[PDB]
Amino acid sequence: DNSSPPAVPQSFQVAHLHAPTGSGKSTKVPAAYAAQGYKVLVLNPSVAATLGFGVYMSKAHGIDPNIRTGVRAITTGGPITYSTYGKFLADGGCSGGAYDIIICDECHSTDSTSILGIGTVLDQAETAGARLVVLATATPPGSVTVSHPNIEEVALSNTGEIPFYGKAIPIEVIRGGRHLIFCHSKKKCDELAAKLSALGLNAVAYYRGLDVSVIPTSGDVVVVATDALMTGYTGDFDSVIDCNTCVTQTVDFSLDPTFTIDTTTVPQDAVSRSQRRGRTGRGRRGIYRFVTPGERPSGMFDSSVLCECYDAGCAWYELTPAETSVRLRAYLNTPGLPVCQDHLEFWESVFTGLTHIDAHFLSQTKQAGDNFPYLVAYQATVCARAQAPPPSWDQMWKSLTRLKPTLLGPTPLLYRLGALQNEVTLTHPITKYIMACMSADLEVV
Ligand SMILES: Cn1cc(CC(=O)O)c2ccccc21
Ligand SMILES: [Cl-]
Ligand code: NA
Repeated sequence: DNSSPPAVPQSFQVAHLHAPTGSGKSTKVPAAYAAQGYKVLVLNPSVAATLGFGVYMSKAHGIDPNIRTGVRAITTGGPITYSTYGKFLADGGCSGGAYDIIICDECHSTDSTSILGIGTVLDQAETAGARLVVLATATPPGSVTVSHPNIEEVALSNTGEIPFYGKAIPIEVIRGGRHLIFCHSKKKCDELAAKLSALGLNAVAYYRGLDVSVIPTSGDVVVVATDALMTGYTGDFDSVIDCNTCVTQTVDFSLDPTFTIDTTTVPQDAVSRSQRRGRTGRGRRGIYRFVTPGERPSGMFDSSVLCECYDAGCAWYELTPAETSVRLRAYLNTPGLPVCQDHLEFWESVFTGLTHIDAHFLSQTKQAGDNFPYLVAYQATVCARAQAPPPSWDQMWKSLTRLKPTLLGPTPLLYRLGALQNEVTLTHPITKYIMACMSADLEVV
């Protein structure tokens, strides 16, 4: 069992800590390490969680930790430091020998910043003079949704008036009471909520960019929502009905001309299933209805996230693709972490050829906070240098707006990051370069 905090070893060691959120793993455990005289770094994917550790440690233990985020760093000179993974990377990683112990919290996290952060720690900690790296999570990879004592789970059949993701919902099952239906998209939420209204039911849609008050506090209601609800709203429900699908970023080696990165419908994993289910069964018995028995277990992520790491290396952290590969290699080689196809050589080769980006476009896409700032600005750079329009006039291609009256002809398409709305040419040298990266890799070709 990995349920107890590791003892500090005499020389270097990587260990796992599996413990629930709030249980002490991010707070009590580093406090106890510091009471022993060690300097402790705690990394977390969230700015909010990171600040919150500081508030807990101060008020509960009279410990004022250092707190480091992209906005600002607060330094007390104390032995414990909380940082986001992003700020840690921006600070140069293990500029040791600063810390004796590094706790990678929520180490199941599969956002690109966490992955690159954790790989950085694993590649650098020992050389930086650390004695211990703790990979801590409340949700170890390979986790599956487990039975809940207060929630009755009932599969959907094909019997029912309301068509729902290949199955049916009987109306009797949502007439009277308060029910929550998860749909994968805002459009499905609008379609279903309209349909239910027409059937005489009290239904209302909820998603990103609507007020929480549009959900009534009392009364029979059927709420039709996306995962936006969970951040979100607080009340619980008589039942949850889950479409068991979600929208996520995926790469497709679509060869038109190269690859496509976009949001795609995919099977839901154990974490999503557990979270959606958990909106019923609070304080009384709940009901969970599902389209499909799950799941993907947790802890698998898409090759597009590896791409995103190389992107971030080049955009934010002044890392060459070769440097990024070293860090990601340490991550992939460490057992017990999230897993993904080994596309390191491929993605490295691609970014290696993306030379002479325009600095001003890159600062614009960075400041704008859109995904893949490096690839978006590189496409924009290619567009401007060819006096050609962007793939579309989506907000993505914002930096080219001032130049719009002088951009014309087909887009020299490098790859696809969203919908295509202009004529394309595939003659650009970089396009050819990226196609060759694909052909030169047996895992991708
Ligand atoms: C991409 N990215 C995320 C973070 C996390 C944070 O906001 O602390 C970050 C920090 C500094 C530089 C870049 C960063
Ligand atoms: Cl904790
Ligand atoms: Na109504």
